[PDB]
Amino acid sequence: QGITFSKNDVEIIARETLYRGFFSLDLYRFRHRLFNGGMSGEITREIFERGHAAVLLPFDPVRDEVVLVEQIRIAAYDTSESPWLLEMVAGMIEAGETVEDVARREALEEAGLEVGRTKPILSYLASPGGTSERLSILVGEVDASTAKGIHGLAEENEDIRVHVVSREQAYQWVEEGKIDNAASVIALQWLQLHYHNLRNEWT
Amino acid sequence: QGITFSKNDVEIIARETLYRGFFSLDLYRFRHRLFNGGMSGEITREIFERGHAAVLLPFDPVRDEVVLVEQIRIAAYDTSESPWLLEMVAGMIEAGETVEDVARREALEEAGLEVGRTKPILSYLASPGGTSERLSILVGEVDASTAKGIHGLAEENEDIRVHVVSREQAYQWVEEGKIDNAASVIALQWLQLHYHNLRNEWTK
Ligand SMILES: Nc1ncnc2c1ncn2[C@@H]1O[C@H](COP(=O)(O)OP(=O)(O)OC[C@H]2O[C@H](O)[C@H](O)[C@@H]2O)[C@@H](O)[C@H]1O
Ligand SMILES: Nc1ncnc2c1ncn2[C@@H]1O[C@H](COP(=O)(O)OP(=O)(O)OC[C@H]2O[C@H](O)[C@H](O)[C@@H]2O)[C@@H](O)[C@H]1O
Ligand SMILES: [Mg+2]
Ligand SMILES: [Mg+2]
Ligand SMILES: [Mg+2]
Ligand SMILES: [Mg+2]
Repeated sequence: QGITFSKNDVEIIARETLYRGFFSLDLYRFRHRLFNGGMSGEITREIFERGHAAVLLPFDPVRDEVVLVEQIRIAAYDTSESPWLLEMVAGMIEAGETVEDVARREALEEAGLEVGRTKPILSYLASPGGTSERLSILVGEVDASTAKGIHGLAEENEDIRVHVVSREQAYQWVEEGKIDNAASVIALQWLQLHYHNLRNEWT
Repeated sequence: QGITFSKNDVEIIARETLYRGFFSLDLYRFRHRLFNGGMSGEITREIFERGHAAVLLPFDPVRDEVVLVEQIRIAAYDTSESPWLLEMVAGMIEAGETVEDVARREALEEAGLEVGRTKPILSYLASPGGTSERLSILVGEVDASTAKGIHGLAEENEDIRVHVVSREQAYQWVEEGKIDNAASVIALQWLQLHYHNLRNEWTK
């Protein structure tokens, strides 16, 4: 039957900026209905506010190939063998921009790729106990033979290497833990569940 | 093939805690190798530090059912129709605890569930451009006929309702966007790809 309560059932009293820099950390102060029939007291939660993202799975349906991008993610350092990760094309959505416009711009800047047809995959909350970030994933039709080399915007300290693999190879890398960031895991699991119909639609 | 550079190829010059409360915001300052050769200059990144988590997908292989937990996640408010989400059992890992230890404890606290066997699913970085958080997912064998009621630790303002649905319904809710938090999407997509073998393994 689904969830129990709606926005009618919670009041955000205030939000307090705990840190303001490139990103923000806010204290949300709120009350909400309880499953037992009552109202909570005032609850506070620290929430990391960093905007929202567009993610592109670049899929070549003729060749059954996936384009990955490699770059350092320093936050991965403490729990990973290397901070260089294999990821999906992705970037932050600015005010007034569409998910698909960001995906196309990032595909060109990060992988030198033009994108043909697109379809939505899924839009997800990265970690909603502590961050508001939502990421909207699209699959985009590409010619993987045009995906190669070193990209990224140097002026933003963005250094990116393109890798092309077969779809099955990419999914094996997920199973083995060689690809282990949420956006790429979600996109490539979706692709494993939908590739037959998608290849038929696009060929 | 695979990735190009290792930990030897980056120098973390310093870290600085910019805010500390329940969680922390750290500034990492570092230099790293470039693909075309040479080292970068000094780069700084703001990183949300909140520790790491264990996640449990409660699956009943006899009934082909999943147990979901519902609770408010106020951070979902601004981009969702409701901040109450349908999710996996999950909790933070404290020092010296294993993923499995935490998953089993949270299954009891959050859903009243005893867990039989467990198997690893995947361990993932939630959003590694801006947070260090890693979540390690297990699938856990449960009797979904025992899953009911309101749970959570009230001392922590944790109010949780249990829901039981078919695997197929849970997956359709992923496809429809009714379940849209990363841990649940990853776990339920994994289940959709592996359930036939898993049910055979656990009903022998
Ligand atoms: N943002 C916060 N600010 C302050 N206190 C908090 C916060 N989050 C939790 N607490 C306190 O800590 C207690 C337990 O936190 P719980 O509410 O069970 O969140 P989890 O443990 O399932 O989060 C685990 C994962 O799933 C989620 O998606 C997260 O994003 C993680 O990825 C609460 O009772 C609070 O008092
Ligand atoms: N933590 C940071 N601190 C400071 N500056 C930053 C930080 N992160 C990025 N910049 C600056 O912002 C610029 C690019 O940041 P964006 O638009 O987010 O690119 P992306 O791919 O990183 O984020 C998209 C998500 O896609 C994937 O799914 C991951 O989850 C990613 O987070 C860089 O020039 C940096 O200088
Ligand atoms: Mg990017
Ligand atoms: Mg970019
Ligand atoms: Mg929890
Ligand atoms: Mg808990």
